Amino acid sequence: DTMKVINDPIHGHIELHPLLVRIIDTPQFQRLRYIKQLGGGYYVFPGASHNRFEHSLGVGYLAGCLVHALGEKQPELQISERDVLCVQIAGLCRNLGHGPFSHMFDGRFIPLARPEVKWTHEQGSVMMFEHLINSNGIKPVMEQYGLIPEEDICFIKEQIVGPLLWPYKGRPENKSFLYEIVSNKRNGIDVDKWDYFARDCHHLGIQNNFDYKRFIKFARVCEVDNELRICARDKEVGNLYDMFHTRNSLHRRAYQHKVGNIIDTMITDAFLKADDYIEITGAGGKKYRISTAIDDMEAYTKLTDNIFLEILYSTDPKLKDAREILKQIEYRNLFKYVGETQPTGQIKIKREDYESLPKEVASAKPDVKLKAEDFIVDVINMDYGMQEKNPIDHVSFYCKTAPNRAIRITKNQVSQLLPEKFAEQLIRVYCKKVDRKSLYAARQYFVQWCADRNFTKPQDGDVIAP
Amino acid sequence: DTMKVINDPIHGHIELHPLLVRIIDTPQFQRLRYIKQLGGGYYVFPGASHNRFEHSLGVGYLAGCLVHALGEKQPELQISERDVLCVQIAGLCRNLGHGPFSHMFDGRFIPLARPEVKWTHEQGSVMMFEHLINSNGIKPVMEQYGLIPEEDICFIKEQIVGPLLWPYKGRPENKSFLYEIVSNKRNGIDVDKWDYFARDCHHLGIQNNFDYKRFIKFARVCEVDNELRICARDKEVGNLYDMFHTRNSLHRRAYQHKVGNIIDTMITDAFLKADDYIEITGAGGKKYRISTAIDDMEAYTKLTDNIFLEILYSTDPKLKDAREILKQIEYRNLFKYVGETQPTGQIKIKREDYESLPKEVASAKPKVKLKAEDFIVDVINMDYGMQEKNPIDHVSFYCKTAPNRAIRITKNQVSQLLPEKFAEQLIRVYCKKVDRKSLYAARQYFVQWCADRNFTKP
Amino acid sequence: TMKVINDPIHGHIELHPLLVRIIDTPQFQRLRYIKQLGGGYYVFPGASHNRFEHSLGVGYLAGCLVHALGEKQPELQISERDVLCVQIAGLCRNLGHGPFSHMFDGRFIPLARPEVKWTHEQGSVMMFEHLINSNGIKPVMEQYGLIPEEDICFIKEQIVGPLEEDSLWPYKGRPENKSFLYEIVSNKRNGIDVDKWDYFARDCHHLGIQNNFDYKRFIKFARVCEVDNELRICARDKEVGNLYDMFHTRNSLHRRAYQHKVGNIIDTMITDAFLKADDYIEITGAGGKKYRISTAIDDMEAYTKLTDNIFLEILYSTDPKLKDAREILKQIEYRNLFKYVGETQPTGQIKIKREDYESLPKEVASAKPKVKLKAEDFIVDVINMDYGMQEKNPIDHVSFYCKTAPNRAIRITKNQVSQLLPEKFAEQLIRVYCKKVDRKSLYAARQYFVQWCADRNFTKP
Amino acid sequence: DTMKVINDPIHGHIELHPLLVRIIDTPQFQRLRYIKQLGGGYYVFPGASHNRFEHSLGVGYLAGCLVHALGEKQPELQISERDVLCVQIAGLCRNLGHGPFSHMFDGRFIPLARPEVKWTHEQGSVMMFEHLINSNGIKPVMEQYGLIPEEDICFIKEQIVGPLELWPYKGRPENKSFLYEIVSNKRNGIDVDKWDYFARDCHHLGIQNNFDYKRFIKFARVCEVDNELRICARDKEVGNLYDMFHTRNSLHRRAYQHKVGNIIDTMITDAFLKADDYIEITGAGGKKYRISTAIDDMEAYTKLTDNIFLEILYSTDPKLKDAREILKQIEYRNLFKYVGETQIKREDYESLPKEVASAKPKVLLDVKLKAEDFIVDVINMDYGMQEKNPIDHVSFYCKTAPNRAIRITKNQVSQLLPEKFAEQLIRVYCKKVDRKSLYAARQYFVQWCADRNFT
Ligand SMILES: Nc1nc2c(ncn2[C@@H]2O[C@H](COP(=O)(O)OP(=O)(O)OP(=O)(O)O)[C@@H](O)[C@H]2O)c(=O)[nH]1
Ligand SMILES: Nc1nc2c(ncn2[C@@H]2O[C@H](COP(=O)(O)OP(=O)(O)OP(=O)(O)O)[C@@H](O)[C@H]2O)c(=O)[nH]1
Ligand SMILES: Nc1ncnc2c1ncn2[C@H]1C[C@H](O)[C@@H](COP(=O)(O)OP(=O)(O)OP(=O)(O)O)O1
Ligand SMILES: Nc1ncnc2c1ncn2[C@H]1C[C@H](O)[C@@H](COP(=O)(O)OP(=O)(O)OP(=O)(O)O)O1
Ligand SMILES: Nc1ncnc2c1ncn2[C@H]1C[C@H](O)[C@@H](COP(=O)(O)OP(=O)(O)OP(=O)(O)O)O1
Ligand SMILES: Nc1ncnc2c1ncn2[C@H]1C[C@H](O)[C@@H](COP(=O)(O)OP(=O)(O)OP(=O)(O)O)O1
Ligand SMILES: [Mg+2]
Ligand SMILES: [Mg+2]
Ligand SMILES: [Mg+2]
Ligand SMILES: [Mg+2]
Repeated sequence: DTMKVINDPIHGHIELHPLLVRIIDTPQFQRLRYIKQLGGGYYVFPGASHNRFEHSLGVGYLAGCLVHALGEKQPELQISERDVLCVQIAGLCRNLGHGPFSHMFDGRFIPLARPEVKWTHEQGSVMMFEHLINSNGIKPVMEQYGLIPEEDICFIKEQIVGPLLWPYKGRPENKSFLYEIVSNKRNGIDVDKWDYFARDCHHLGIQNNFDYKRFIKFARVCEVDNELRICARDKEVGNLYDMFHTRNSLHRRAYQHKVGNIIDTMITDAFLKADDYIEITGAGGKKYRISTAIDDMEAYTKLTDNIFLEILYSTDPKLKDAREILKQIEYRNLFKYVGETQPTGQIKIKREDYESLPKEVASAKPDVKLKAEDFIVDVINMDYGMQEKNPIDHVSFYCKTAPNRAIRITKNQVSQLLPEKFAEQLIRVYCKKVDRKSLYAARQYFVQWCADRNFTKPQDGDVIAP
Repeated sequence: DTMKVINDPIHGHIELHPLLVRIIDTPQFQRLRYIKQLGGGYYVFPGASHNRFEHSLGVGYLAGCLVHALGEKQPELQISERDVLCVQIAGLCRNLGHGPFSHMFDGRFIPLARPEVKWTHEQGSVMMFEHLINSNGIKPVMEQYGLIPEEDICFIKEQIVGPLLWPYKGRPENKSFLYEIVSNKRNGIDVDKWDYFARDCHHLGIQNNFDYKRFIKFARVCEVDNELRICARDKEVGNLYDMFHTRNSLHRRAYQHKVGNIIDTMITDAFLKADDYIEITGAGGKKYRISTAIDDMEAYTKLTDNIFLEILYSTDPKLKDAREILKQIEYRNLFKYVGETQPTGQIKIKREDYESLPKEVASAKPKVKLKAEDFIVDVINMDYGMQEKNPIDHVSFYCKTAPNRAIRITKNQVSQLLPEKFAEQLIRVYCKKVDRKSLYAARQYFVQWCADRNFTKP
Repeated sequence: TMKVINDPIHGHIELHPLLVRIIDTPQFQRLRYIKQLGGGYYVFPGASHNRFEHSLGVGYLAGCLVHALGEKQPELQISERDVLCVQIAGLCRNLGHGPFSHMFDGRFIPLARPEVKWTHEQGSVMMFEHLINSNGIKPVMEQYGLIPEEDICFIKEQIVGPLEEDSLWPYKGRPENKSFLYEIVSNKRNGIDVDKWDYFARDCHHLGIQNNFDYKRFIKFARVCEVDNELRICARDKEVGNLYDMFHTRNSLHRRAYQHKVGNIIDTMITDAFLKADDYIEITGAGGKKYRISTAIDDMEAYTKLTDNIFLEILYSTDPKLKDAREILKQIEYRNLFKYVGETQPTGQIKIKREDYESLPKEVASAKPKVKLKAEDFIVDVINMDYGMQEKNPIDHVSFYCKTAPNRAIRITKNQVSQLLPEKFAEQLIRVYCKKVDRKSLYAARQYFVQWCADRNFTKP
Repeated sequence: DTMKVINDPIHGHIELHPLLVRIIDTPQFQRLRYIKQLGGGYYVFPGASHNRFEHSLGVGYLAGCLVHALGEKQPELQISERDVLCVQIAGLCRNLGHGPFSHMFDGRFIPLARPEVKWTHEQGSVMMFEHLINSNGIKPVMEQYGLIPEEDICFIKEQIVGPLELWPYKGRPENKSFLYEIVSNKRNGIDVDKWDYFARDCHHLGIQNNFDYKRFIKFARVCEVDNELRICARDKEVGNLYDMFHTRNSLHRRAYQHKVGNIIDTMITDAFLKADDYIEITGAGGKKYRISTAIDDMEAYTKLTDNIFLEILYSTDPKLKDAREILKQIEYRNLFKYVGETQIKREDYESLPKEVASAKPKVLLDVKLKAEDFIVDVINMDYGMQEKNPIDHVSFYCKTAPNRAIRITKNQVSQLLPEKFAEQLIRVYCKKVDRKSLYAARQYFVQWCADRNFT
């Protein structure tokens, strides 16, 4: 067997090695056809119909482009076809762990439904990957193409989730750079972002300001602190700052859209009210809940955006409350956006504090009185992907005149117009009562609360609260 | 009220009148979010994740663009906002009737599951539309914006499905041109095509060779045989031929892709095996089947691509056979392509004949025995949307020097490189049994059947 | 009625016959022979676009915005007269550009006529006047209901700002209740105007770079409201993040393309060649009077003939007088370019002023390194990065409205939007190049540069 | 030496080998920056500002993509880096011979100004290429990267123009025959030049874009065909190849043969004719040439670009007044006037205006017209091989037998394809623009159509 070719609108005609095809053609992978990339975003941006599946193809492709580019430019690195395939597999599979409506699931639902657990989609991707390989007889196929499953499966997992002194077992320090491609734990510059920037922009109605292809052409491996790392050409540092600007633009405009988020929130609410009643059969016929399906991959395999429609179309009276919420989404009786503010302090509102926030807004004393249950307060952390840190400080560069010498480039060396801060918090407030009287009041509470807390004046404060 | 603005990747920022928004924000319309434009095409073209919903928005928008362009250019036509809204509503709603996996449903499943009925998605769109309006109190909202429901609802239905002498009740002969926008029964040149060309191309990675915005700018209404018709500028005729060429390119490459079609076929097969066991709740809690959900719009409202997953994820042993078929799709163990005939010019084989064809192939005795149930026979039409007729012969044009005089332009006036024929047919045959022995036999039956019928080719 | 033109950025554009009449003149068609990005084309092969097509785009977008406002707000009393005047101003604001666009007013004129104060905007106004007067356009304007005296003043004002002192309303062409009309083509209050929108889209299309700001969205959300007794265009409050993105895009385009090191050195070499050819090239102006490249700006009939063509005239000449200028252009073709020596790190604000630029090569040559080159051997390029208003934040000069009170204008400060935004809105850096390309000359130039950086207390290699 | 990277809007970031850069950075190549791809088309489609230069980069790039794809897929073909570079050079350089306003120059101006000569831009590309190599010391550079100049220069020329004087090629043997199919495919016209211009012209014109061209590369394979190794396409792809020529024809109808774009090319031609004697272009040894004779000396030709247009427009010399007036009429949009169209051989074209003037119409006329007053434009629409179907000259392979080449006939593909692959229209224009002259021109035209038949 040789290559399948797939026409992707973002990347064009992509060639896939038969081993990759084998992996793709499984229930575990094809599942991703039923999970929207942007979850509730589709309910705001009608072009955002794309699912995780096509995004995963893009990531595997780009991973392969980068590893190949490096091997061609730098034969001395001894990159093998085995390495290439392992990297591509990791790129293809890093999204395997996503649940219904993507980041809604691990960002909102699981934290509320299982506050005791620490779960991320990455962990899910690793478990789902195991289940995919084991269930479908992929290990012998891997061997048939020269992979060594013990080492390589560990390598692939490590590329997705990080380690399970050099903390990695799958490859040695002299292949360290291979771990920088798919999910770059040092600085977040990886092929996953490059695909989603291009793909989301295409579907969204926007065009990305950073070119992934250019970055691949200027990438080189250099020694950095006794590690072989991928470095970028010095010239490119402005582009990297642009990259994270784009990322942040995309968060502002789409991923954290005020209405997209409230729809994600309403879905989450509905999943919570349904969690006790929906049964998902896992291994050996054992029954799981939406919140526990993450403990068994056979059950998880069946957990997709379909759960939304299962609730919407149900007749069971136990689900009436969950069903009503989803019905309100369809009529567009959503909760109403009241305003946004930020903390002025460097200390951030912590996850445990979130719950108390509606009570606080209702407490504020500026026709109708409003209760805490009437308000929704959404805390959004916006940053450059590494909390307070500047990821560019964690990038190595090289100059044209000395390609092998890795260097750091500080923010002040690039521009004084860059951010002084790399992380912030936005508080959005919504009201569940939608009549004009309730809204006007909600506005008053909000502005008063912002003044009480010493938060930033909402942009429309003069108008909504004179 | 003021307009909602929606960012569409194909058309950019689109303004929607509140009455349209009211119609959109209903279970009946939002349903379209869960029906893929290209059905099983997504399983071949990974970018084709788009659903009927966004396409419907595009169609409504373009309908509005055209009606507005005409009203602005030609005040004498007396086009009202009422007309504009009715046209937009019809554009928004002409895809309402589509079922799971779009053309799979009315093209494959319903013909096999209810051969007695004559159902098209257009008829479904009309029934859905009625249900949408009645269920959601839209009529008073229509009146609030100056529409007259009895006439206008009839007008909207007529725009989608044709007439229910001047055969139309919704508008008189002096507004005839309004019927040419959304679903053009004279020649197929309408806004539905323009949206899907652009949108499908964007998602597929293919190119649209026809510029719809241009066509709108050069469109004019002129008197043609005592009717006021939309006419195109004379020099646009080459573009109209290109438009149908593009349509046909899109059919060859994507809509009738061999593997996209076989996946639609396998899905159909699974729906058939599940039809007796899946329940869809309709009005009053009554339970419907997949094949009968078309009789109750409350049940039809919930019939979407979701059924696929409901079968895939079931544990009921009665559904094991349907579930297995879908599982085979996931492993890529598909029904196998046996062969196709070379194209013949006739468009000989008619829709009613399709059902008998597998029996026929099985009947062939060539030089492992197979039954009719083992074969699938797919009749593929390539034409210019009006069977043997050239649709451009049914288009009126005007010249720059005499904008009010409508004229005809014949094929020979345009180019000798154009088609001599406007319709053709191919037959593809597939086998449900996938084991080498079964395949070899299927090939024999196929070749023999081709010889018996006087068709040709591998 | 209308001509239709297919533009790749905007699609099929309709033009009113008066506009067509203006376009179909030597003065306007001239713009076909002036590259948008000058020497950028020698770095970005897609950047073949000329000012002409950009101008059509600007006129179109001007018309889109004025129409959108008039449709949404009949109470503003926007007339077809106003629409046409705005479109004319949009079409014509690039008329004054010289060969290789910003090279000409940014580099060549300052070196060739240091005594003169000349900008392309001022050129646009003069060229506009010459276009109308030379081609009998005034009667055509009157035929479509324009009143030339008021409207020509209005059009000029829209391009260059007030022609006429403390102060309140400084414009004559339209009153305060039409103030918003001045915000469309060349927005002197904050730089948010249709010129940027077209060039963002067009430059990105040709460059292969990407625009992060959507102009058409901004038009749909734009509304006029009363602000300090003026009727001003206001943006929807939630669009403020997009406006910040717009200035980010602008700056991305400067960094990547408009101030590309090699694009700039190629502009410099062209400038040098024009300087060496200035005495020999003759351009016939009014009455047969002969002008030079540097004096063609004094007569619009001569200026009309001054385009990128001059480059090729010099390149393909055989006249021995032009040998020096020709050699420079030939070095461009062989890619034997003036050599990049180094640049400083950015320093906040725009400390070095335009007037100071000329002294800088003398200064670098004056530096005495511990380990010989003249001022004429060096080129020193001052590069400004800002938000288009020196040290000011342009968004502080934007009015907004909220959904719940569309008629009430408000201000939104930076800290209301994001803490990730710039603390500073302007910065500068200095690049140095050497005209002598041999290794010995280069090594020396590096020494002078490093020494000069140490002397001045600057930073970086 | 490493690669230069160039950002091209059509193809993205392109890598160029230093030898290619050395060829590009010459007066002979850079000249192409000053020649518009679509000539007078820019005066109708304002986005069509693109020049031959950027198109040439694209062609060199796509040539390299194809040759590399084949070498990677089929190691047994023994494709060397030498071959790759020679192919890329040929792709870069096949447009070198184009004159002012591209096809206007060899299609209109040279036939009218030097009817005795037989000149095409391809021949020009070969001569210019020789001049570029010899003038700039490129031969030693070629050797420095492993080329053998005598063979490889011949090979490059052959790729552009065909055989110079059984296997008729000297540059490569029969077992590398497929290499000759990449840059300028004389068998069927399917080559990288078309792929670039489709994408690029569409991007600039404002027609929409596709990637089918990269698709064709992925499915291309070399197979034995009649004892030659030829590039074959996957059977599946035959519909796409038909689409390719449909697109080509769409582009001709809409843009390349636009009625007004052509009349502008015609007016530019007319102006060049009236200026030909007065413009001097210095060639080798200081010898002076004309616009029409610059094609005899590559040093002079090097300097012949769209610039000539402006040189005429901006002149004050009274000898150039007639040429300058025509160009001025272009700017005021007072164009030669379209008289009509009617639905044969190249040699006949020049006699056609004389013939239309000879026609004696019945009608009483305000003015008599001469041959010099008429322009007659013969417009060929075809599939690039006159009457032949180029797909009949394409070899295909099937998935199950990749090494066996086969033919696929038109009737195997679709009955909706053209019955004819070539057609002609005649357009007539009048240089005199007053109403009296126009009315008369109409009469002559209609009468001429009746006289010739084909009314
Ligand atoms: N007039 C004019 N048209 C241009 C220009 N650039 C591109 N075009 C396009 O060229 C097309 C053809 O030129 P027209 O001036 O319309 O020529 P025509 O159609 O022969 O003459 P009309 O009968 O006046 O329309 C126009 O419709 C425009 O879309 C320009 O600078 N001036
Ligand atoms: N050499 C060359 N580069 C071009 C041309 N057109 C566009 N370019 C691009 O412009 C950039 C110009 O820089 P170079 O010629 O490399 O100039 P430089 O970087 O100072 O010189 P190097 O040190 O050789 O890189 C290149 O990297 C190309 O991407 C051309 O005609 N010749
Ligand atoms: N003509 C086309 N243009 C663009 N994309 C196409 C075209 N035909 C098919 N595609 C898309 C659908 C798929 O994503 C990809 C490959 O499809 P296709 O080439 O038809 O392969 P296939 O696997 O169906 O055929 P085979 O196995 O016979 O090679 O290209
Ligand atoms: N910055 C942006 N750029 C591009 N598209 C956007 C941007 N912001 C939102 N969109 C998209 C999402 C929707 O399809 C459409 C309208 O969104 P938006 O203006 O955010 O409306 P909204 O209904 O949330 O706000 P409001 O009701 O306050 O006007 O535009
Ligand atoms: N089929 C087409 N598709 C896309 N663009 C086109 C097409 N035909 C022409 N154009 C472009 C070129 C111009 O910029 C614009 C208008 O051209 P076009 O309509 O052909 O000529 P014209 O408008 O001068 O004819 P007329 O004056 O007779 O109306 O559209
Ligand atoms: N940030 C960018 N984004 C997109 N294109 C760019 C960018 N910077 C430059 N380009 C374009 C212009 C050129 O066509 C091509 C290469 O330019 P660039 O990388 O700046 O090389 P250079 O030759 O100027 O630098 P060096 O020789 O130092 O590598 O890419
Ligand atoms: Mg296949
Ligand atoms: Mg809203
Ligand atoms: Mg015209
Ligand atoms: Mg360089």
